Amino acid sequence: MATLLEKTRQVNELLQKQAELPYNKMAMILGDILESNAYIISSSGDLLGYTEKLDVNNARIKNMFKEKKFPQGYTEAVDMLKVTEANIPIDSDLTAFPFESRELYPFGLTTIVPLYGAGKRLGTIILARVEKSFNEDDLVLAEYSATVVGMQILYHQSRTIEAEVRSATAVQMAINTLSYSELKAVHAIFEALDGEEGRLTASSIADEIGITRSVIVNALRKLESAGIIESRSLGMKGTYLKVLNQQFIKELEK
Amino acid sequence: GAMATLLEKTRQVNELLQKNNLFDVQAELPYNKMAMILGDILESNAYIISSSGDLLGYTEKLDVNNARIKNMFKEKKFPQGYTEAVDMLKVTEANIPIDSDLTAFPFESRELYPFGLTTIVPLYGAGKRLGTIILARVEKSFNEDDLVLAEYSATVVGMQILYHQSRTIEAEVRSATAVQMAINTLSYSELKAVHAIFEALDGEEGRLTASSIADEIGITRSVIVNALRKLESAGIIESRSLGMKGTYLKVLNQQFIKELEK
Amino acid sequence: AMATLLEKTRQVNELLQKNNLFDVQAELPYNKMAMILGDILESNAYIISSSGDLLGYTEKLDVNNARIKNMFKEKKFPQGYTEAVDMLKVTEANIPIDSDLTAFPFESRELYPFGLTTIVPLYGAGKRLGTIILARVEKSFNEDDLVLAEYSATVVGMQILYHQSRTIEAEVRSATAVQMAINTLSYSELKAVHAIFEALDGEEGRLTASSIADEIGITRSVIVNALRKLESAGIIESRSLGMKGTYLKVLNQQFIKELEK
Amino acid sequence: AMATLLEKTRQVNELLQKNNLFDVQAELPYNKMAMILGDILESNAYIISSSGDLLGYTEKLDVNNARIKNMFKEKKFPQGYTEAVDMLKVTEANIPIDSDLTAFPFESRELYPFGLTTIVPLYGAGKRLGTIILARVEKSFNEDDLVLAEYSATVVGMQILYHQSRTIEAEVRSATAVQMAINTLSYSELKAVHAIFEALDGEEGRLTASSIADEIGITRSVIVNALRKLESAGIIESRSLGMKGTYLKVLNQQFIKELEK
DNA sequence: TAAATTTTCTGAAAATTCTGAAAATTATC
DNA sequence: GATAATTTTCAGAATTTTCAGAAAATTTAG
Ligand SMILES: CC(C)C[C@H](N)C(=O)O
Ligand SMILES: CC(C)C[C@H](N)C(=O)O
Ligand SMILES: [Mn+2]
Repeated sequence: MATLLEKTRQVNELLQKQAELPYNKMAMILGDILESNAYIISSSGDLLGYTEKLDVNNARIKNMFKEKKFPQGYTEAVDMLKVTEANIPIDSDLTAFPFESRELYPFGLTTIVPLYGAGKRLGTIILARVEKSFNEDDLVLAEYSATVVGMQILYHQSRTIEAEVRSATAVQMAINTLSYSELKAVHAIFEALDGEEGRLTASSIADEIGITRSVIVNALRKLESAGIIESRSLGMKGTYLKVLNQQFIKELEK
Repeated sequence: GAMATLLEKTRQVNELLQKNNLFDVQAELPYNKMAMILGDILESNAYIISSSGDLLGYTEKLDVNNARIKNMFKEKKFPQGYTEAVDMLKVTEANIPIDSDLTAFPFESRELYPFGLTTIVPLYGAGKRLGTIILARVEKSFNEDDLVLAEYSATVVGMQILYHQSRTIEAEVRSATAVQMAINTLSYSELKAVHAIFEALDGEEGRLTASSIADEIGITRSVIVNALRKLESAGIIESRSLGMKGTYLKVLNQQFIKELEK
Repeated sequence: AMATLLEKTRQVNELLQKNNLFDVQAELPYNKMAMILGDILESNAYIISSSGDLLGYTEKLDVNNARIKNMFKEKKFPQGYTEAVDMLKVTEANIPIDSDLTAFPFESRELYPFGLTTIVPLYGAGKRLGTIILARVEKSFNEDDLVLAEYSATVVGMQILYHQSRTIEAEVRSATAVQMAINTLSYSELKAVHAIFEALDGEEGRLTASSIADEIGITRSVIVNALRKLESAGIIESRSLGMKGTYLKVLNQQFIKELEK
Repeated sequence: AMATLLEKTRQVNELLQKNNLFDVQAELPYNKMAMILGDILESNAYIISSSGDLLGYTEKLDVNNARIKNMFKEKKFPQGYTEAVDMLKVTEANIPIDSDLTAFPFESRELYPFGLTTIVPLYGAGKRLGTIILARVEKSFNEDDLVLAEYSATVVGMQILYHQSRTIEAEVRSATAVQMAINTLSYSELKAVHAIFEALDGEEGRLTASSIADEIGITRSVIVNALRKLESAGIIESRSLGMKGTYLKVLNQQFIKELEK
């Protein structure tokens, strides 16, 4: 019982202290207290984290790990489990152990634990071990981590959607204020500007498309105001441009 | 089994976390909803306070003093002494007796609950002390598994507090940054024109004649239009042309008039 | 047994010609198709949505529960039974009477002990559009009956998908039209439309435009120009009654929405 | 043989989901539907319209190379064969080589003496929408094969009917818009519209509206208001270029037609 | 026919988008 | 610093735009 409390404290410090799929590292944390390999999948099937703590046989695993994508079939199979399942044998297709070697670990047992945020399935955790099976304390720890990770996923996803919605509203609000010639100039300049940042000469392109140089300057200022870009004058070397809002080039090409 | 009951209790709290997040609600005692569940699952009285003492949730399921204690619940503020006493403990301290000053039971009525037991758990949402949970029970003691469950509840509540504060901080800072970024793109004459225009408007919205102000401050009429357009781009204002009646303006960003006068 | 199957599939194909011509005021569109399917299968047939809203039915056999007749009248199946059948991914046939997915009343479970039931789900794109329920006294469903059942299931599924896609696209096009209209009104014109249709307080009627214009401090001609810009986009239908005022009729239903927004 | 038939019908039902869209700007949209049908029946399959336009095909087996390839490339079957199959009215199967309705080339008839072919007509709302043609060497079509063939036939028939209904409805909406808009312009506004779009001499461009207004003795406000009435109905897209005039773009293609009328 | 409205057409003050010269800016040598 | 090549600020005008305002034109009841 004391060790259980210690493990819960270990995980509390660990997890609490764009992350580029952090959960992989987080999986290691979950493994340590349970001394087992861990896998984490989303509701769509996209792999979001894994840790091969024990002596695995690489192969498709090495790749599914490298490619950051689990086999579509197994991931779409676990999504319907609804509630927790424990001590699943090796002969079952729901096993975490690679089937390439089922004779190597017949004693292995595996577990599936679903993740739920605000009442919707956010993902699933998978654990696997040998010799002794998962008892209740291990399930307590598993669901502890499940709920914590559920809330972290919900937080990151809500923040990301809010960010993209604000950025898209900004882009639309800005483009709806540009004039005809200003919009043509924006198209021309950002078509010449290969990439999100660089340097170019605005007056030359302005002469190439038949628009007065001041109109282009004013357009770039209307964009700077709404934070879509950040312009800086290089004098005789031209103007330097950097795109801050990422939803801009898409709505422009559209 | 002790472990079986523990697992069942953790599941009972998980199911409420799923549907009762109530993330839209930011009303007085947001977590009190969270407090009720914890009081029931432990079959004990529960209180939730901030590091300063502001009450955020409570449940007097069992027999309480009420006469002198109800004043704290109604005013939603615990006594400064007890809160500053719980602030001294770094880590969890459980099965505290009544003779200790850390007791959750009333000092008015101490002989009514001679065997009463109480537990105190500090809260650290972001590795920083945000508050503390207080539990109180009669005779039945706290074993190890219940401590696991208590710290479970502490950790869950931490992130809800973290979000409640983070959203507003980011929102207000975003509002101020928008105005700063917009004003930093106007030229000297354009900025002077904005100052003149919004001092002449004297309101959150209204109507005026831009050409008149332009002639009054010695700036070309087109510069005012262009400046208001630079503001429209950033969603700071909403301008509408009324032709012979002038221009209509509406201030969307509330941090704008403030950043101008300063 | 196979020739009769082909004949029945052809008999269902033949009726699609006349059934495609539909009237929304019938309140029971697929009912015709339900009768057809009941007839070739000599069985009770029901068609429900994913939520339980009834879309078609036929009482070949006796239900002996005035409680079920009401279900037909109210055009709503019990939410519990619908939520039980909604979980079925694929077709299930020859369902006994003891099962809760049975179409028979719980009053009469021993009254029709041999009764069998079949459930066929309807799908389109990646979502469930509804469900078909078949029920029989003693006689069982064989494989050929299931072939015919799924034939009808697919036909009705795609007809439902088309009707709903048509409705959705129509209303979204109408809403884009309204937005395009308000984006051309001026400040005073937009305020004027608000005033007039708030004073109209209905879907159609008659009023005096000059009075309202004077009441809100706007020139009378501005009202005319705004309402004409609305008529141009087919959003309304205005006609001048001279000294009796103007008559207005709202054609586009998505208009009041863009105003209230 | 009934279970096997049910299995085949279930796999094709599973395939109906995949399409999951209706823009379908493809050269031979039903070609996908043809491929599936070709595989399950292990026979060559062709899908043509009532006029002969090819809509989908799969040449699994040997067919003439030179002249028959032009039918696939040009996407048009010979007028004689199409008008011969349009007369069939009902399904006919196991058609020998001596019949003119044969799917095999008449150049190479001595290569495939036993080849058989089947024709299935497509019907929407009592109208022939097209025809499916199937061809096998030696092996014949049984009753279950016809059940499956007509199963696919009805699906493709309703898909054709839906796409065609959408095309007609779109053009009718476009035609109604121009008349509904022009019926709201006044005399002077109509004169201005005529003058401006005769001056534009094209589908899009730039001009000076005030100049034209003075040139025909009409107030500039009339032109602005008329172009606003047109913008409201999405007939055009105007944008102000200030000192450079007004920019115009014609969205509705039936507009210039109704003006020249 | 006459009141009682609704449309049409004219006028004018203002707003707006664009050209183009004078002034500030950065950079190279 | 000196000079070239840009960027930016600033003044201006042709045009567009919106609204106000009096005829005309239009129904309805008479
Ligand atoms: C279709 C339903 C009315 C049947 C169900 N067994 C009931 O009696 O409620
Ligand atoms: C092309 C075939 C489908 C028709 C006909 N048998 C011919 O050879 O032209
Ligand atoms: Mn006049």
